[PDB]
Amino acid sequence: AIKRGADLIVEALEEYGTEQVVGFIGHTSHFVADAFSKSHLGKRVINPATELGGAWMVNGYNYVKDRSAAVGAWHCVGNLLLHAAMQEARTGRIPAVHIGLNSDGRLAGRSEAAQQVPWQSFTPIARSTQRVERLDKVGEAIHEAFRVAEGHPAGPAYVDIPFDLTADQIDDKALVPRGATRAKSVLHAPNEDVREAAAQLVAAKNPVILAGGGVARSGGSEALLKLAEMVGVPVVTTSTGAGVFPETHALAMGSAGFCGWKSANDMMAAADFVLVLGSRLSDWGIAQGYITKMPKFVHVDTDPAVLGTFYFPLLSVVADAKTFMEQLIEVLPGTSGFKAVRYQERENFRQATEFRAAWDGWVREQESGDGMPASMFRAMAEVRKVQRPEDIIVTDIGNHTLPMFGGAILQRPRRLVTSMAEGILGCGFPMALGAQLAEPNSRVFLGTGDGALYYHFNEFRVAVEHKLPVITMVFTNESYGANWTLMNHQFGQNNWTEFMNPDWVGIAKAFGAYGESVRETGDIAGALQRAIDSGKPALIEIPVSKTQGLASDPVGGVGPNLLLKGREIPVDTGGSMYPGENLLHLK
Amino acid sequence: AIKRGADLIVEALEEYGTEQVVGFIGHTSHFVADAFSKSHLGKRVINPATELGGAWMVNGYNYVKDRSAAVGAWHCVGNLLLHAAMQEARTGRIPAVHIGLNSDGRLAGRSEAAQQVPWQSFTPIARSTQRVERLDKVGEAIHEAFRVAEGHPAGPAYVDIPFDLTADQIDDKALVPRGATRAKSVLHAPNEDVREAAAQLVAAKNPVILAGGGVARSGGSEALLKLAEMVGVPVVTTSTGAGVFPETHALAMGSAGFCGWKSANDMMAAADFVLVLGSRLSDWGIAQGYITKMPKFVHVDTDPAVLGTFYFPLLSVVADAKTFMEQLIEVLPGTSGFKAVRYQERENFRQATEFRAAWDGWVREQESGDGMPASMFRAMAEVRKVQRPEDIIVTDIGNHTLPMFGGAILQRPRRLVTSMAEGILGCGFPMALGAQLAEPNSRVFLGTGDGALYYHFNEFRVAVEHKLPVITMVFTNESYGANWTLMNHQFGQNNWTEFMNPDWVGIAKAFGAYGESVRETGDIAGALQRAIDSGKPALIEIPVSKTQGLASDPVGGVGPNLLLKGREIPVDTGGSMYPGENLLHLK
Amino acid sequence: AIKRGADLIVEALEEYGTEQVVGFIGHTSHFVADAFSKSHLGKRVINPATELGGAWMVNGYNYVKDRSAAVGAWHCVGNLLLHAAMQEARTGRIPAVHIGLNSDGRLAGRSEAAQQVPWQSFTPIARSTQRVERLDKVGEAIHEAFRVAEGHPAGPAYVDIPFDLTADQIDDKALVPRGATRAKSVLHAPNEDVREAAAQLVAAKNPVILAGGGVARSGGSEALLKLAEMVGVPVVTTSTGAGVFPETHALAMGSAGFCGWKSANDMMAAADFVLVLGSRLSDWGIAQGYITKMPKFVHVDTDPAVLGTFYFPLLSVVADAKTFMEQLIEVLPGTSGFKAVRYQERENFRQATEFRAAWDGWVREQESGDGMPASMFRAMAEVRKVQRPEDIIVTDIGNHTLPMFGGAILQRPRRLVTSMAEGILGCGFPMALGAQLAEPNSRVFLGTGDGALYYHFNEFRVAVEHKLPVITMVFTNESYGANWTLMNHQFGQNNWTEFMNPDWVGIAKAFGAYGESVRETGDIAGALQRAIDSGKPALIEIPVSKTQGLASDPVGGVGPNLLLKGREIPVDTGGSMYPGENLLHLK
Ligand SMILES: Cc1cc2nc3c(=O)[nH]c(=O)nc-3n(C[C@H](O)[C@H](O)[C@H](O)COP(=O)(O)OP(=O)(O)OC[C@H]3O[C@@H](n4cnc5c(N)ncnc54)[C@H](O)[C@@H]3O)c2cc1C
Ligand SMILES: Cc1cc2nc3c(=O)[nH]c(=O)nc-3n(C[C@H](O)[C@H](O)[C@H](O)COP(=O)(O)OP(=O)(O)OC[C@H]3O[C@@H](n4cnc5c(N)ncnc54)[C@H](O)[C@@H]3O)c2cc1C
Ligand SMILES: Cc1cc2nc3c(=O)[nH]c(=O)nc-3n(C[C@H](O)[C@H](O)[C@H](O)COP(=O)(O)OP(=O)(O)OC[C@H]3O[C@@H](n4cnc5c(N)ncnc54)[C@H](O)[C@@H]3O)c2cc1C
Ligand SMILES: Cc1ncc(C[n+]2csc(CCOP(=O)(O)OP(=O)(O)O)c2C)c(N)n1
Ligand SMILES: Cc1ncc(C[n+]2csc(CCOP(=O)(O)OP(=O)(O)O)c2C)c(N)n1
Ligand SMILES: Cc1ncc(C[n+]2csc(CCOP(=O)(O)OP(=O)(O)O)c2C)c(N)n1
Ligand SMILES: O=C1CCCCC1=O
Ligand SMILES: O=C1CCCCC1=O
Ligand SMILES: O=C1CCCCC1=O
Ligand SMILES: [Mg+2]
Ligand SMILES: [Mg+2]
Ligand SMILES: [Mg+2]
Repeated sequence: AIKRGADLIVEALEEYGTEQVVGFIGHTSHFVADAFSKSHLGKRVINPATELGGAWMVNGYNYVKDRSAAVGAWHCVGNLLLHAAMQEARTGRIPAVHIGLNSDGRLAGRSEAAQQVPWQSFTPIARSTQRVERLDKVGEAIHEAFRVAEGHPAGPAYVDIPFDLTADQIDDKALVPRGATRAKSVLHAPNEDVREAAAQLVAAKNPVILAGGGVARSGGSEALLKLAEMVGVPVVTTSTGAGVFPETHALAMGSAGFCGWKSANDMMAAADFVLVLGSRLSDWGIAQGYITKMPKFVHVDTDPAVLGTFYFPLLSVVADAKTFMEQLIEVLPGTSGFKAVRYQERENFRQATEFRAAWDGWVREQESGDGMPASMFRAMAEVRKVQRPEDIIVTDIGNHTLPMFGGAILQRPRRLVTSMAEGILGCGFPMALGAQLAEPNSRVFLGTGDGALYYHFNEFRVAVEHKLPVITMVFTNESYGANWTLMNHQFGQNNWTEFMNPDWVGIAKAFGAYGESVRETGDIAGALQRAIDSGKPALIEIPVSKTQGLASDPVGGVGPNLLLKGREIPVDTGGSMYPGENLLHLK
Repeated sequence: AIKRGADLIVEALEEYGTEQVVGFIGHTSHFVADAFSKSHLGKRVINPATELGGAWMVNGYNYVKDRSAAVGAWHCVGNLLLHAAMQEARTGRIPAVHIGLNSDGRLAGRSEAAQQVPWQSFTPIARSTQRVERLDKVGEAIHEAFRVAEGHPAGPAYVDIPFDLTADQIDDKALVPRGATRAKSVLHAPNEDVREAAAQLVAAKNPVILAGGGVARSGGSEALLKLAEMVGVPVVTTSTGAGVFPETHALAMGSAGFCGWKSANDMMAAADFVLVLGSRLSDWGIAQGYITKMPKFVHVDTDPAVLGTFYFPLLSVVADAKTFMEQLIEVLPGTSGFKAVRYQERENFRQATEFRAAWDGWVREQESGDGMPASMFRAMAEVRKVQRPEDIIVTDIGNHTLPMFGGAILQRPRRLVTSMAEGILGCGFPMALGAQLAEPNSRVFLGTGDGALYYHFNEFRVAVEHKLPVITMVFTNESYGANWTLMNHQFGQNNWTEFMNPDWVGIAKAFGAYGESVRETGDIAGALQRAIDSGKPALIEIPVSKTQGLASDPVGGVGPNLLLKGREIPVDTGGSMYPGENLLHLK
Repeated sequence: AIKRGADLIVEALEEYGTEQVVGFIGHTSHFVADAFSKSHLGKRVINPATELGGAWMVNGYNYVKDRSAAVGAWHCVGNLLLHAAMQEARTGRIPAVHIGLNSDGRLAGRSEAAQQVPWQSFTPIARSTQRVERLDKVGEAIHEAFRVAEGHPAGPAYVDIPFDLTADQIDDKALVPRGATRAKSVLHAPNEDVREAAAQLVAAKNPVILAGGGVARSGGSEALLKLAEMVGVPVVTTSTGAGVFPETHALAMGSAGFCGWKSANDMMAAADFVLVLGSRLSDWGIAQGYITKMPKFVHVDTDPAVLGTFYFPLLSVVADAKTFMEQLIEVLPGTSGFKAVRYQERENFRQATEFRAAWDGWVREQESGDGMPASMFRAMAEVRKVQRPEDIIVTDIGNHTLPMFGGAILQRPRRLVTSMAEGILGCGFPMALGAQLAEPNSRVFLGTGDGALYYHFNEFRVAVEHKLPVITMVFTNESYGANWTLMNHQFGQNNWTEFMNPDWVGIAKAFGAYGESVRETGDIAGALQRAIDSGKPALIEIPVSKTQGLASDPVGGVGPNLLLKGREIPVDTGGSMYPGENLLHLK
């Protein structure tokens, strides 16, 4: 049957499981928009204020879904705004398919052409970059994009299609690949490796299980709870893993790292052995700038590239995290040295509970006071009083990241959202809107700095039109507070850190969102109640200090090395000159 | 003297004539910001709301200056936002040096590293992309960047410097190249070429001189006025050339092209010969999607790559525009057939004045009218009543582009600003702020769509803090009106075009800008005067139609081919299968 | 008319002035080879032993022609051999169009595909890299390739065409661009610049004119002779400029640089002013590893990118070399201080003739001597006894390069050929075959090392079949003699330098070439005469020392810095670890 390339694009997207389209209009996307209007995808298309805001929504949506359920579809030069969000998806393991409609292929390669997008700029970023030359390759290329995006490692795939192909027509027989079943990802470990890991766990004086975001992707929460209680071993997470183990449990230390919980950092410093499940041991994660000293450890991942790249394990194992834990549960009764007793009765339990109690005491101290400015730990204590197990916490990047991570106490996977891998400022608001689109009946709370909110608050258009009831706290300090604080330490003076805020309540009201400031009241509790009652996107202005959080608060970190010390470098005396030095030799 | 890398960067920027920095803080830019605070250039730093907004400011500043007088300096991941603005600077011939401070060079190449920016993503976009490996190359790299950016063709240069080199120190002897060197750009043509062009001009029955942006870069206004009057020849411009010839002159036909003046398109259709000076005959300029039929023509440019790429001239000449005109003026008295006659008495004068009169009458009709929705030609007529010769007109991309081009009547060069080469939505507001920074004796009037203003209105923080009294007219239609209109022509139905606006007056007020709506009053003249009187950046909300301008108004255009018709494409019958087709051959 | 893509390719190559094809068969080049067999150009096809050998032939042919008169046409995977020759054409300013026929476009992008050539591997090398997507772009792409290749700077252009488009057919109306267009390259300087250069030249006590390869491209020999005699100024060349000034003239100092004439290096050290015409002042040319100290200088080039990149001139001028000289000759009589005097009576004449005499005496000593091992200066003295003014001297890269440059005494341009820009071993033999194809009225003498001849002596198949009577002297030392010598200077010990030779006379005989060894006879003069008399390609085996030439002979050089001295580098003490260091902190 004769079909337009635009219709075939829509058909392929539907075949591979697309639920949500984020699209931007222009003459190159006209046929695609027309085709979507005839599909069940048409109704709920999001047309964002900008393409980078929309690309952040795709990342929030897909981070919580663990598949490319949201897709981008972009008119030519709007694809030039994608790179920042695309880079986060790469290193942050977010599946995400982007379809770029380029200008007419007849005009490609002409030196004075307009809007001929340099798709080769994505080659260093996307996990897959494809330029489609021929109409009969459109289905094929979209099939490949999903294959790469939803693999191990997950990441972004970009497909560039000159838009004349979207207008052209062809017979459709077999053109969209249909009917594939993917390989299972329940990879089992060798029995000997399971037994060696069991033997280490039972021999250790102060063991730890370290669960990263792979445990969430694997669906391993039930197995982790059973394992940790059976061996009686404290659980530490990464920031992407937080919530895979209930953080109200006596064994829960929280997340290790420089914006994490001191209980977790104390536990990692005390440990003699670690079982690492589904973590890449990253720079701004466990490695803390490659300064952290790992105890002896077993490392279990589905991606061999992460195993042994920097930290050399005692044993590296290619396996699924859930599956590995189930294998371990089966072998432990027959492991020499294993004793089946309640976790509360183990010798290692007191030290772990002490670390947690000391952390919890510090956090309670940070929640105290009723000043202006307010404490961001106090703001999070108020969120917790109105927070359900399914609800999602979002943050942006800055001093505020630390109190958001420290005040988040989670019970389910994928409830903590940000630009985890890259720390790209401005992510938080649009990622929160994407997460809300993915889970319409979950409540989404965002804690954002003022410098951060400046980026994409234009997306209040989408929030108000689509009635996305995200509750946003904007922490105001008239500064890039992390940099204010760090530069004062480093040089004795800050520069480039200060700015004027708008009347944020006035901004919210100008869009038709709920707005309220607690500057004169301190009534964070009441503001959250009123925001929730509104049924609208909401903005609550909360004044904070320039110093609280990332750049100041003692959580047991060792890195990263942000305030590096320069070295004196020798000149080159081999005889070659600098450019222009010729003039200095003239007599 | 022992100096930090950061200090050497600042010294190099000052040496090569930097006047204005647009810079964004983060730990990788800390040493550079500290260095700037100790220097003359430190007094002129804009900290923008976002890096893309700031990169658009660099483009507006440098478009009007024709050199890289503004420079960008960005913390690592913020560089990921630059690509859209950088692509405009490339094809639009805007000099622009961007300094990206990457993360620690020690951490480069590690797969789980944070904030290691893929500088190779700029290779297909910048005219020069350099990754600096060594401290003793920092001055050399910056020198090279300016040389490439300020060449023929002009464009963007990106320099990636790992930030450890900014903290490191070295003896500075000869390290920053001083005393640089620059050839004149007054390239002279051979006498043969001059004589042939003069003979063609004199022999023509209906000649035209076509003046592009190269006449502006050349400084050729005085020579062009003398040559046009001496031979008695109508003048047509490109959109970047508008204003090099006084647009109130009897011989001024205005700009050719699809958003241009119908007098210019009429004259181009009537002409038997064209002398083209400083134009690249581009897709969305004179070529109109490569549909325009050029008369026999002589083509004169400083860049040989533009000569003969698509339109084959009678004669191609490598020469400076001002210089070539001066050579022609000297040769005309001894050219066969030449006689000195007043231009008003030449046989071709009446035809040209008739074309201009017809256009002027149509413009008067488009201004004719009071009430709401307002005509954008009426808005421009009101601007002209309060416009000085050095004032600058800025537009964004959309239906509104055509009335902004058509209602701009200019008397000096470089007074008309937009994303001319690439048509990138949202350029207008930040390019206007950049232009105002560069040209503090110019009043800057921006006519922007609502869909466009949505992108970078966050930059009202810069406009208010730096007291930049740009007068912005936001034309409201609650639509991407160009696409509503094109899609209605193409399909009889629009999709992805409609959206809500905030209360734009409320937005302005929340930033401390002047705000006023004429929705109820129709009082455009009063709103302009009150906006001028305030001394502040101003936002005037003006309701308009969905359809007026680019996608509807007949100005004599022939292209581009935005609404292309699909072709039926044969399948491949070679024998090879589609992916997944194997399952269809099982029985 | 309906035409195959293959036919349209041939038509385009003929239109843009192709004279010679170097082509390699495979199924992807079948249609193109069939098309060539039906065309005028089909009569001039070389099928080389390998694609790299053939690409070197294209370089030799086009170096001497200064246009892309030879073109490559290659079956898919054979394109993978081009990169070395392509890189020489880029930095050495050799025009060269290469047409790669890729595998079926239907199969592109499949991960398990065969012979899908990564054309993106050429992007960092060619001046233009184009992948053609559509049959109706084949003529356009070829047109663009010639425009880039034959520009300023000249260089290589690569066009990748999937071979299905060569079999496909289309109506040909307007598809191959005809009537192309080309601006003159006689760029004139402004009068100010001409007058200043003349005043500097006249005021100097010890001037020099430095003439590079741009004087050859310009055709400026006649003007240079007149200018040098009129002002009475010694002439120095680059290695690509040698022969633009008659090297038997009293004012001829020869070529400066590390493999040049000591008379030229002496004169450059004595000079108070230099006028540089058509030179890029390159690393292994005049810069000598960026160590050379230039006197105050005026720098004149057609390519602004060479002016002021490293050596900062007193004055930079964009102009054609021949033209600028002609302008100078016209201005000199009215320049203050100028007087017409015979050059032999100027006060600077004696110094220059003394330099040349000292060099000539040293060369005579180096020729002094009979017996074995032979002096390579003696071999060149024997060539000169049988050398015509249009004959061509070719060399490879090694110790032997210096005596080939030093014993070549030339009277016309473009008579000295090698991999000048990149020093790529094995260039000599195939570049000599290319040069012979281009210049059938030239006798071509190649002086090659043994290590070099090893690369492409397989091309004796081409030399014999096409009756190309190149006279090759193979200098035998059973070593990479430059590296034996440099390593002995550097370490007191060589490594990886020594090897066996075949019986080279036997090799020649096995191909049907003339072969003779002088190992027993010393009879170089007789061997040259017998080789000429045969009418065949010839190989003369001449034993030589391991050490004579580049790495040993004192010619007044100061660089480059090939034998650099290491520096002690501080470690990083920031706190971060090496990969695997974790295991060292466990106790
Ligand atoms: C300002 C700032 C502060 C931060 N502070 C911290 C902090 O204090 N602590 C912290 O942890 N992070 C912090 N981060 C986040 C950090 O940068 C990383 O994003 C994070 O630590 C990576 O988590 P992960 O190692 O679990 O790997 P992820 O990035 O979540 O990747 C998942 C891993 O699991 C594997 N995997 C996937 N599926 C499976 C499966 N089925 N079975 C087995 N393996 C699987 C993958 O191959 C990969 O190795 C911070 C970031 C910012 C911007
Ligand atoms: C929505 C939209 C609508 C548009 N409508 C129109 C329209 O109607 N008409 C129109 O013209 N454009 C229009 N444009 C702009 C268009 O896309 C191009 O940006 C513009 O036409 C290019 O102008 P130009 O040819 O003068 O070259 P520029 O881009 O200005 O480049 C300068 C040229 O002059 C040469 N040059 C520089 N210095 C010298 C010198 N000293 N001497 C000689 N030569 C020199 C350069 O090498 C180059 O060729 C539109 C753009 C958009 C986005
Ligand atoms: C082992 C080895 C040893 C070598 N030894 C030496 C040595 O001793 N001395 C030496 O000189 N080189 C030597 N070379 C060669 C050297 O590396 C360079 O290839 C050479 O010096 C470059 O010559 P050039 O500066 O004349 O520029 P070219 O590479 O010849 O480039 C031509 C220049 O002229 C300009 N030009 C072109 N047309 C015109 C025109 N119409 N008008 C004006 N300008 C024009 C171009 O833009 C360019 O700047 C050696 C190479 C090797 C491999
Ligand atoms: C795109 C981008 N620009 C800049 C930065 C550097 N950066 C990281 S956190 C931060 C401060 C953010 O300020 P704000 O949102 O107000 O939070 P606070 O530090 O005040 O809590 C900055 C400037 C970045 N990571 N990404
Ligand atoms: C980044 C980007 N996204 C999208 C577009 C496509 N586009 C061009 S003009 C236009 C309409 C803009 O709407 P508005 O600013 O309201 O102007 P109007 O057409 O209503 O005058 C759009 C969507 C583009 N060129 N660049
Ligand atoms: C492809 C390549 N490989 C290696 C070299 C390094 N190289 C340059 S000169 C030289 C010696 C060549 O030996 P030969 O041809 O025998 O000349 P000789 O030095 O003995 O005169 C070598 C190995 C190079 N420049 N290019
Ligand atoms: O989508 C469009 C419509 C025409 C002008 C520009 C553009 O991007
Ligand atoms: O980009 C960042 C992130 C957190 C530390 C400070 C900074 O500038
Ligand atoms: O040219 C060919 C023919 C088929 C085998 C391989 C190849 O390259
Ligand atoms: Mg803040
Ligand atoms: Mg609009
Ligand atoms: Mg040898």
